Amino acid sequence: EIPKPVAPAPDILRCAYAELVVTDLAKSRNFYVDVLGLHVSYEDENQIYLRSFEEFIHHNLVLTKGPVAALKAMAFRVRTPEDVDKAEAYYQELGCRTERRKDGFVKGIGDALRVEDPLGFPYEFFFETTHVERLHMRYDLYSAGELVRLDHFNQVTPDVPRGRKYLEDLGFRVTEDIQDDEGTTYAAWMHRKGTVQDTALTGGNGPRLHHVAFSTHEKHNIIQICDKMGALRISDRIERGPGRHGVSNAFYLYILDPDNHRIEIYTQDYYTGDPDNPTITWNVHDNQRRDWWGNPVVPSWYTEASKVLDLDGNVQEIIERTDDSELEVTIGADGFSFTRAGDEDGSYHGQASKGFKLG
Amino acid sequence: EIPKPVAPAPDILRCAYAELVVTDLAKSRNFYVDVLGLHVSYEDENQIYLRSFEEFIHHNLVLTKGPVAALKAMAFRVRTPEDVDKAEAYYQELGCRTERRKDGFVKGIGDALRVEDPLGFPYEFFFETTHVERLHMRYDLYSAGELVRLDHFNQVTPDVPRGRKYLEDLGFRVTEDIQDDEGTTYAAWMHRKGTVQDTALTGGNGPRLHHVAFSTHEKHNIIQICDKMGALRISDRIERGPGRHGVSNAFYLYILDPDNHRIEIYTQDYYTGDPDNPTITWNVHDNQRRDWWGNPVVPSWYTEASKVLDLDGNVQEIIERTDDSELEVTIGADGFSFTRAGDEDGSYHGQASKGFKLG
Amino acid sequence: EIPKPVAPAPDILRCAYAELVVTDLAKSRNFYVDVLGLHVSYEDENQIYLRSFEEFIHHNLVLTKGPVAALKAMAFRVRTPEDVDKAEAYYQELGCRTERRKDGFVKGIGDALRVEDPLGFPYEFFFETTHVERLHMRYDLYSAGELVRLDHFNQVTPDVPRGRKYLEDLGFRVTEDIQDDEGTTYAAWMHRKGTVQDTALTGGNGPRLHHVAFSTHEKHNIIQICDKMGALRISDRIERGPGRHGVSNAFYLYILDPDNHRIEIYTQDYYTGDPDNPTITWNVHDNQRRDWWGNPVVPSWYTEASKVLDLDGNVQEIIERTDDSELEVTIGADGFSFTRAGDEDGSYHGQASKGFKLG
Amino acid sequence: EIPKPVAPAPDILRCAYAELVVTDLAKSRNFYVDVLGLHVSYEDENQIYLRSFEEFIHHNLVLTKGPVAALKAMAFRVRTPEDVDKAEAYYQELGCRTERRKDGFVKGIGDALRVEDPLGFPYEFFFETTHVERLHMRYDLYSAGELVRLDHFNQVTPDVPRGRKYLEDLGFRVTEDIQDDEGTTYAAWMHRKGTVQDTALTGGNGPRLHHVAFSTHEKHNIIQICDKMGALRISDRIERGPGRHGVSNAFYLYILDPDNHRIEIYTQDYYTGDPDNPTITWNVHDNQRRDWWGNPVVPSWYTEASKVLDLDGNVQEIIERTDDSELEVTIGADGFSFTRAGDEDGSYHGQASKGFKLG
Ligand SMILES: [Ca+2]
Ligand SMILES: [Cl-]
Ligand SMILES: [Cl-]
Ligand SMILES: [Cl-]
Ligand SMILES: [Cl-]
Ligand SMILES: [Fe+2]
Ligand SMILES: [Fe+2]
Ligand SMILES: [Fe+2]
Ligand SMILES: [Fe+2]
Repeated sequence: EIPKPVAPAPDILRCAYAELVVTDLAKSRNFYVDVLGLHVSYEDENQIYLRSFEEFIHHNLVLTKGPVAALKAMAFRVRTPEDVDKAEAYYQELGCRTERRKDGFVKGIGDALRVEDPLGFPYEFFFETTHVERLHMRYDLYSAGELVRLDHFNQVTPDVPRGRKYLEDLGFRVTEDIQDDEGTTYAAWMHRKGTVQDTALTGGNGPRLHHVAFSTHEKHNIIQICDKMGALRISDRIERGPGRHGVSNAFYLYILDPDNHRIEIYTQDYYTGDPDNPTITWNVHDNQRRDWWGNPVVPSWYTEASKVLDLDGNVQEIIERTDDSELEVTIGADGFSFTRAGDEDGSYHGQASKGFKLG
Repeated sequence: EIPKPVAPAPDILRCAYAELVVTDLAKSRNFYVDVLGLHVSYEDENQIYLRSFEEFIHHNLVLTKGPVAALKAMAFRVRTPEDVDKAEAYYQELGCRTERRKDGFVKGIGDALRVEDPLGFPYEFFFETTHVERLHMRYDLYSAGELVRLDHFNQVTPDVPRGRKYLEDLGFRVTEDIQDDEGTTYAAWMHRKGTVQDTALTGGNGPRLHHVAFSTHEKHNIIQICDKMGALRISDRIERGPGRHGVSNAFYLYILDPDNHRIEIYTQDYYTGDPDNPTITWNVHDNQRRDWWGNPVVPSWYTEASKVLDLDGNVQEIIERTDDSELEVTIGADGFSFTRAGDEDGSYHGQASKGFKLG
Repeated sequence: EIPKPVAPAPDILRCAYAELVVTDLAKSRNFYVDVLGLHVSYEDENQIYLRSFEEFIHHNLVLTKGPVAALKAMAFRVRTPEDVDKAEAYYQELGCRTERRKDGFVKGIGDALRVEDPLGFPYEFFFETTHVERLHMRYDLYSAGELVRLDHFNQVTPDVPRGRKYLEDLGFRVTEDIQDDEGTTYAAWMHRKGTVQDTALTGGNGPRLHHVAFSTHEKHNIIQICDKMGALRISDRIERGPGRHGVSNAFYLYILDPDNHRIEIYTQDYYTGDPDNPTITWNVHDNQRRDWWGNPVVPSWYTEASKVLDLDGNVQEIIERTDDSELEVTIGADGFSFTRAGDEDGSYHGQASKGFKLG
Repeated sequence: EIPKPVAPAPDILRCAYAELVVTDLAKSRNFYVDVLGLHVSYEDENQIYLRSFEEFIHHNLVLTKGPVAALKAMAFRVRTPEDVDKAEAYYQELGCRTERRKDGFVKGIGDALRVEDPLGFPYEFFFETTHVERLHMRYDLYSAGELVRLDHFNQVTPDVPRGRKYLEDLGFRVTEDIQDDEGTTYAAWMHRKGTVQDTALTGGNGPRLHHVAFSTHEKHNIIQICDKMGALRISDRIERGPGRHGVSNAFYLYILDPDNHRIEIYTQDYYTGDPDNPTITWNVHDNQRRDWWGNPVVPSWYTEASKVLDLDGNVQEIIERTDDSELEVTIGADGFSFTRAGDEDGSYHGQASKGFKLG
């Protein structure tokens, strides 16, 4: 268990950006700029800094050339400069490795703290950032698939309750989760900014980064991303979807960048800012929990995720999940799922929905 | 080969309605009226007559109670009264059984001809029909999932080229087809009204009715049907989709009625009314041909379809397809599909796309 | 009265393209290509040939540099080469000037007939056209405002019944019209291809070209055009809309090109292809007939329209309308409109709706 | 000036509900339930309690039968029970009349404080509320025009800077405003929940309630409300729109209920939750500030608004604005607006845009 520090948690506003290590910067640029239409805040031969349509901070995504594709940092903005000091004292009390840079780790960020957190993830906390032109009314630039906000991160970790408790002490509030009747937790979603999630935990071998999620305005914008990928003959890089989520109620799509980093496109979840916001727990065997329409969850969604780096830039050792596997209990040979709880009609045993088994 | 008659083909306007035999009229009403929102033109203890939002003829769908669920008639409207006589002479020349009723077979249709066509399907030709209130601006009635038009039928038949030639002689023009490089045709689409299809042929054991398709205005209307089916906890009745088709370029969904009759929801195909409209041939191994995003085609889509009746009300005998199976050559154990022609990367050998095998 | 020829009418398929004379080819290119996203089939120093997303014929719009901005030709495609001969015989019997060129008047059109028609309009009829890449699945090119089809023309002419009879003899079928209770006709809509219109007549001084209309897939595509024009700070070139039409039921927008040629953007009218398609007549004083939401029709919509050329390239003389003016009887100082017939509440006397008078 | 209390401000979460007095409860029910599709949380012969699709608190709107149509209370939810005490001490220090009811003023609200605030408005502050079924995934109940959240209030007050400072002291942060070069403020928008606004100030005679605003998911949902009002032949109750706002960037519509209370329908503004969220100031003469497409602002929008009640149920005296009138300076006889600053082309002098003058 991870103890609650005496020191106050930093006041976290929201997820703000991710730094991803990529192996071929030009191929990654093609994906994020030419395919997905993100906006360049800065670039050179080593890095590309990208932002969404409605953003005013310097960036939502930094692509950094390196030898091994991995998550380098997932960054949260905090409310005040003093909250960076609070973050440092908090993670020091947790016994975590920290590194403080008064002029930032990446361009367009000022005083910043990076930590190897108790779950092995590289978190950054910062307040100071260079403001840029907010493009929210630049409809002369608007793409049919425009990505308008950074919405959330999702992390793979082996013990979800342990991670959940730690994030709760850090001020995140749980909105939704997936459990079974004999007390296993498979996933949890948690927020600071008044949407369903700023980060989320997926049970599995970790630390690994499951995905980074961007929003669109409308569902048709997500459809267009799929259509464009078909036209570019890269439909093999559409991993899963499009769909409606059960958990979060958002319309969604998962796609894979050139290094296999997973990107979710997302829209139209609900407001969670009231302190008594009702939590929702789904049963793991409910075949509408992940895709509301009952479409099968592609197996790579459960098995594949990105490496994460420590503060020296080396890959973090993976620790194996010992709790039950969501894949195995739902779509594996001994798994099952239901459409209506207790009804054999519309249930699936030893395979996925819609007539498929695992390949 | 089916010969071209000397007698002139009737001038067919469009698909107009289907008559489906259903086993439980109330259960069927719940699906088509309460779930899908079709508009009742007439009903009694034996039949329900339904129409789409923009229709002015009496109905697009007749549900008739009977002992064995089946297609009873797929009806095409012809341009003039005299075209019903032309239809009769044409099919008599073809050696087909015909039945003429001056006051119709169903309510709201006048003089009508039903035939057992050379592929064993029950076709109706009529001109006369009772006009009803066209609901096209009745936005006080408009559903978030509103079905606005009848679009097409799709027929399963064992020998696609044989059927195609017959339909071309009858005046349908082929818009798209699926073939391989070994001379096999797997499917064809053909039209009279200015859209991709009024009917279509899917290779398989037949005669069977694959589906009846209705249009929506927009893609979000199809999304809503999925969402509603999730809320009603009948997502098991979503067979396949939603998706973007390769062939037709339409956004689509396939759902199953209480008797397992398959309904497609469809929008935003293209204009085909010019007589030299370019005919598009897709390769059967192209994994973007059916779902442009590369999502796998559910196996029941290839195997399951509705019985059809002869003019005596008895089920037509099924003739087995001897040409290659689209399922087998694409997603079966010796199948193959590609994302990019000539690229091993993004190809699938002996399984479906997105990580699945046949259940 | 324009007499009905003995000679048969050519079988007209659809509206196909317009040739507009523009004064500054680069400024016009910026509007049609950069702002509106139409696709270039061919260009040089004198002409730009443009097509919509789903078109396979060579072009839908030819911009020709010249001294006076005007319609040079409105072109309809006919069913067969022999229909060009029929068109020549038909217009010769009407006593109209004709000009036939076996190799066309513009690039990408073959054997073509241009005529000075009985209403003074430069019509072209052609069958032969160079096929080009149909861009209907080129979602890598798809704009958030994508124009997908050419839909119709709209002509200003002083005597609507006279023009209507002539177009009916030519094979166009009236779908909707606007009249009053004193026997005046203000406008009529008429089709060949099975949508509400291929051309339309607006009562007014003429011959003048009121607009050319292009379709989008969805309503949000029309909204985007507005949004983009706001971002480009050219909202002054949004003339009227966006709205829902009463007549046609289509979602719409009117914008102005650099020479003040009016372009409509249009979507989601209804099917008219049955020969007994019900006609709809609106009263001119019904304030939902042009904008279903009751928004006022901007006065320039009634007063402004483009010059048209004769076959020698000179502007056609304008003949004044003597029938009552739709502007005057609805929104002028002695005008009237209603929301509900017979109800003083929601009616407008001597002013437009929503609190406005004419500027 | 309204001095800042030494007592701490209550921690306000968001706008939560309005209580409107209506004169004919059944007619009001028709509008809000049958036309707009709001969901009933409770009703009797005197009151109707309504909520939006995604709400979990008891209601977002209370309709109360009474003799004079008016705003009875605009309610904000506070973070904790203790914040109701804080509100009481805060307004007592300001010298305002307050009333505390430990069991609430309306059903489904617990301990609540109502105040006659320094601008004459009846504010309520509460924490405790009865949770109800959150309908966010009840797609079986979803309307084509579904209202999904309560978004904001908008208040008419004569001195915008005076009101702005008072609301800033209360914790609201300004996101956008409208000013001129002479230093007049015409309007300001301010938030607690991390959208553009929870309440807003429009310069004018007050206190009056300008509107209550509900969100939709998508722009097409707003279009449907218009279309439905057309079909119900109540387009005269569409006051203004639909449009895109400049200020807020939201897609919008204004409609009028049976007592002329104005309701805005709204979607797709941007995130404001960072503490240094950039504040946007628009010039009053910018014709894209209110409608981004330059459509004219209906004069009733500037002149008409609802009465508000004091705590005895009597109408508050209305104080006239002495600062310049936005109507007069933009669309009145001595007003002007521009499309591009400094360009006479696309400017309007002594009249509105798009060819209209004041009726
Ligand atoms: Ca082969
Ligand atoms: Cl999921
Ligand atoms: Cl398909
Ligand atoms: Cl109009
Ligand atoms: Cl506004
Ligand atoms: Fe996610
Ligand atoms: Fe189909
Ligand atoms: Fe038009
Ligand atoms: Fe507002």
